[PDB]
Amino acid sequence: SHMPIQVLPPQLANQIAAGEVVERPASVVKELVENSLDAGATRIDIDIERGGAKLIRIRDNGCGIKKDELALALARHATSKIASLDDLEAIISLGFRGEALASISSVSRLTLTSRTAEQQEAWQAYAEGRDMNVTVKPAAHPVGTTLEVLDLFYNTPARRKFLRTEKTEFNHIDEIIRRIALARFDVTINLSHNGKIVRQYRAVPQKERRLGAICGTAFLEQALAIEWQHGDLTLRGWVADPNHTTPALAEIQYCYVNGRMMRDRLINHAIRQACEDKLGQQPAFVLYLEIDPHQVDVNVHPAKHEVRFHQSRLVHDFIYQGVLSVLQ
Amino acid sequence: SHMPIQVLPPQLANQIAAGEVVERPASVVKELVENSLDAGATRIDIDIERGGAKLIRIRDNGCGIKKDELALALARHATSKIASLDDLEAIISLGFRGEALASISSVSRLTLTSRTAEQQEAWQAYAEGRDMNVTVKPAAHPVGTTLEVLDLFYNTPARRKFLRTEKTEFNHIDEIIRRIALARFDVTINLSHNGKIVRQYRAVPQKERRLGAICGTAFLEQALAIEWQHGDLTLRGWVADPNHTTPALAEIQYCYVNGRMMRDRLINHAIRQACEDKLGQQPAFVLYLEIDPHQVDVNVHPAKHEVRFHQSRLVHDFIYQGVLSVLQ
Ligand SMILES: Nc1ncnc2c1ncn2[C@@H]1O[C@H](COP(=O)(O)OP(=O)(O)NP(=O)(O)O)[C@@H](O)[C@H]1O
Ligand SMILES: Nc1ncnc2c1ncn2[C@@H]1O[C@H](COP(=O)(O)OP(=O)(O)NP(=O)(O)O)[C@@H](O)[C@H]1O
Ligand SMILES: [Mg+2]
Ligand SMILES: [Mg+2]
Ligand SMILES: [Rb+]
Ligand SMILES: [Rb+]
Repeated sequence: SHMPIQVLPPQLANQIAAGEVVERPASVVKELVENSLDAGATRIDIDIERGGAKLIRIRDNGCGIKKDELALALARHATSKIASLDDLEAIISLGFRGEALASISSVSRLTLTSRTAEQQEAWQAYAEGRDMNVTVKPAAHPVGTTLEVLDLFYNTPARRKFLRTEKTEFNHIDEIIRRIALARFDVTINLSHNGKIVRQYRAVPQKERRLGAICGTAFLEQALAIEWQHGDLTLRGWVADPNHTTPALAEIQYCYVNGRMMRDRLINHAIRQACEDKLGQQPAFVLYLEIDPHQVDVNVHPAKHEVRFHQSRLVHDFIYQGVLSVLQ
Repeated sequence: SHMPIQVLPPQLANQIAAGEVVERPASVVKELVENSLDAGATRIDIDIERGGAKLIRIRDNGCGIKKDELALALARHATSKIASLDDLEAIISLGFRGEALASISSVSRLTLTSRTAEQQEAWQAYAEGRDMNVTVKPAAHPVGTTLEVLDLFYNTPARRKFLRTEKTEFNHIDEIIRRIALARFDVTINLSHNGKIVRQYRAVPQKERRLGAICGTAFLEQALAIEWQHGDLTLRGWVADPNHTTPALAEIQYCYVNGRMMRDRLINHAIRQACEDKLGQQPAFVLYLEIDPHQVDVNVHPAKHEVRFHQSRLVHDFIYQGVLSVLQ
């Protein structure tokens, strides 16, 4: 009570938020690419420098942002994706908090360059200072958006110390893009590090090509396609033969909830109870769960790392049977 | 882009935040009690009804809130605990985001009644409506604060469905109070459910009494006191004989970082590598880690469930040796 209850300064409040949603450079790449995805992009170019500690650039060929909404694109709690509780409990987009760009801007030097098909001119914008004041100025750019995040954590020096080696940090970025590339086979994604191209995923409107290109040939050889459907619950993807799964292959344990990369304990357990009951070790897989958004809650973690299902036992059993069925 | 980028309505934005910090009634109890603790309370009375789905009342004998700051006590991003980045990287209080009361208010009917030693009159306040407008009116109350949360999730009906049985929900509350009672032996804490008193922890200025009263006699009998200190790192608490630890006793695996109930994987692993190397199963313990706030980061999860240590390997090894030493 010595200190008066007071509203935190805009930048500091955003930095507090940034600590919860932006752990490392990979986290920045994750949010910006998901933004690009929500914008209907079909091609995404990601340029990384020094593990992302120096620069993180993401360009997409999405619908872009309107000149008079760029500042809103950087303001707290501002979003174009949802506008009510009804929209929230029926999420149909990767973003919905309207916080990512604001959090990231407060902990780096972020620039937003964009143009819409209806605009003849392009514009760039950036927040700045204790009050996160926004500047919008002229620019040259194609229809679409380019995000530039430089000096990550430069104003929160203590967080930078948690940064691992550049190589390590890039590996986490590379892993994120992997997870995202598996989520959207229809999107072309190019990733470069230090001027050199590391990968270029080709869009698929046979996914076997990309699957192998992303997870390796080893997985593709052991991969068993899945097609499981009940009421409105659907399970797709691939599961490897437990008897022919190695520790290396076990590093591939990806699951998605309505196209959103998730890491659910309920899902993994269901999948294991199936490989255990059959084999009689750690399974390798790439599963996609499709469900009515009303039956799942994705507003549990600020980074969307978790989800909770309204009918927990029903969903678990659905995946169990689904996997178990394929193994036989 | 069909929908314009727009600032979310105050209540909805808070509800989005509430989904990340307030999972269940126990979560509400956690935040409010921590508030009471930060306020210097030495006695805290918690009245619960129907698992907390009906009512959650917390009264403390802390310093209270100033009349002209009650609305600020409910506004977003408003706090009296920190005011700069320097304060953030040196956290010395349980709260610091200035968000809890605002999140909780948007998902229930919350009332704040309080009075300071300098005030002759008491006042109560509550946020309300889409814009979370605040009302402050006269009231009768001792020096201290009373929080009343009724109808949890009444305006977010879908979240209420995730509510388990009243008995189950109260058990999670009971567990939280347990963890908190172990964190502050010097605080009297009374917990009641449906008019009936469930427990009453007595303040200690020999902690063995409370320890037994909280974790059971079984633990007290197997408990081995710890006193480990290095540079500024300190480890205190109790660890049970692995050879004499049962699954029931394994349910007691509590650890604290600067008095804050945490569940760190680094800490648990270090503790296990010690019981493994000695015994040659799951250990039972109550450990307290004291460290310079600059060496730890507690701004990782909106609920403060996690932390990251600047010198990870140093801390892990510190606890390993600490425990390992006691087992021998
Ligand atoms: N690459 C992009 N292309 C088009 N619009 C974008 C892009 N990045 C951001 N936006 C717009 O900026 C708004 C702000 O983005 P962001 O700050 O990430 O919040 P969000 O996507 O709404 N929700 P969240 O990520 O959950 O916090 C979005 O709602 C879009 O309307
Ligand atoms: N029981 C209480 N006694 C005295 N002051 C209180 C109490 N509960 C809340 N407050 C005051 O209200 C402010 C708001 O509380 P709260 O909304 O929980 O945010 P916080 O404690 O600052 N941070 P956080 O919990 O991390 O979001 C605090 O900073 C206190 O100054
Ligand atoms: Mg987003
Ligand atoms: Mg608090
Ligand atoms: Rb925004
Ligand atoms: Rb507040």
